[PDB]
Amino acid sequence: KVFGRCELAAAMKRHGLDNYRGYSLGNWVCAAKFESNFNTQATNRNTDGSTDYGILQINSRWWCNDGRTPGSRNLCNIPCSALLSSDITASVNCAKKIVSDGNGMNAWVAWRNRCKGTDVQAWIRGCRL
Repeated sequence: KVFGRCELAAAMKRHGLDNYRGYSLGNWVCAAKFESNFNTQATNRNTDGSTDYGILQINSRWWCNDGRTPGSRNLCNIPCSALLSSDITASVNCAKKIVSDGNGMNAWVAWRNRCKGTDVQAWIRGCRL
């Protein structure tokens, strides 16, 4: 599924992401825009044997198990295929774990390069919520 911006913002808000560990909702929507272009089926197969999965492009080395990646930690305790759902729950739950395991939003390269320092509120302006 390819989300709309406001539809994704509402879903993320329902799942508790606004102000999770001090990151406002627009940070999460921005990260998803630049990671996956809002596409829940996005996959990026890397040359290191890992793959980035889903709307938030969560990597298979540390976070989910795909059975093909060397050094797998599976810290979210899920198959990576759960991250390719039209429902965002598993991706949200694992993203909360990523920030709870000591990392901030810098874990997402696209957030650091394309969201940090910008008016992230623009991503939820006019919506819903």
